[PDB]
Amino acid sequence: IQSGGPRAQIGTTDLHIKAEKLVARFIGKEDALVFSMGYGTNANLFNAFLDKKCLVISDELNHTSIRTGVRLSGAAVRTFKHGDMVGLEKLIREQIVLGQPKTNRPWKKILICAEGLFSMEGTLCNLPKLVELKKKYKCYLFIDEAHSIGAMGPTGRGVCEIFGVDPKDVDILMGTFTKSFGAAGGY
Amino acid sequence: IQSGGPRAQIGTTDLHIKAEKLVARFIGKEDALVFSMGYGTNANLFNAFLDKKCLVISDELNHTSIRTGVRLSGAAVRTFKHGDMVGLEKLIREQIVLGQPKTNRPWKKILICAEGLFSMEGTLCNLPKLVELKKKYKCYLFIDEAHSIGAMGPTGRGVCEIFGVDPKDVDILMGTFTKSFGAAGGY
Repeated sequence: IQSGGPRAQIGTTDLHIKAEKLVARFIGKEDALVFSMGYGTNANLFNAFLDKKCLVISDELNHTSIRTGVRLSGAAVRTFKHGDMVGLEKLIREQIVLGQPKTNRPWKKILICAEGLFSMEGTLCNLPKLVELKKKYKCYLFIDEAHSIGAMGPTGRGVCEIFGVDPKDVDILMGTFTKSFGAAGGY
Repeated sequence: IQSGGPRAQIGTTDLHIKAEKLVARFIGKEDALVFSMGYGTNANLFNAFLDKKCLVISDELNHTSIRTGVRLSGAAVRTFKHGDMVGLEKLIREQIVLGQPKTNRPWKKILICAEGLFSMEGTLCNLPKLVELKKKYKCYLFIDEAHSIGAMGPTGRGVCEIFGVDPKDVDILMGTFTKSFGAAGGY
């Protein structure tokens, strides 16, 4: 029942490796990591791969852990109305034109954050249109499938399964094992 | 009395080489070229080494050939009042901050044009302050010594001789042999 220490020091066993491989095969991607807490995953991801010269466009109904993780990095944040795509496209165009505040230099990077299924409304995310917009304007995509994975789709694969979207157009996928798997952790 | 053709085809003799070496040694620089007309020199230089994403700050009393050469390239142009240095520094700072028009991207290059001696006023150019500003803000300098070379300085070397400025802080020097040498051409 006991672990040694962090993963990078002594904490890795073969069970972790098997779990990572099996998750990566299940989702449809090439590789994956597993953590011991979902809140921590969201809180410490954007810190690692973002900065204060990049912009984040997040939905207005996103979970608290995404907001904490984005806040701890430094990037500029703008929000768009829930389930409104013309506004999203308008905002993308305007923010590309304007540039960084106080300098108007080009944005170094733009990331769009969303959720598979918003669990206070019961609605979905317009994944096809999000993929179209990200391919047209060269943005990036991040999807949080906490309530979607395991419980939706013909075979239980999530929103990519639902919309027939190829799980390769989405740059980063994350989820948790807490909801529909009867366990703890994240990936 | 006849020449073959252009310099790049058959037109070069050893006399041209001797003249170029002797001019370069006289001025104090490392190399030089000689042309058959001064107006043409000014008209066809900036075309070669500039573009439409660069800015030029020229004095308001500059000769017509400089204006034609700058016009034929495409670069943005701004002028400052004659013999006013606080205005020049203010303009430099403002134009660095603002950036390109309609895009506000950084200026790719900034060039400052001036004349050794303005031959309608009889005044000089504040060369020390120009060198200070170009070294402080990382601009470039271009000096047109048509009336200065040969006729001013303790030994006839121009405005660099007059102000004791080292003829290395000035990126490009040009002049003519028409005024004080009793000949035709430019360098």
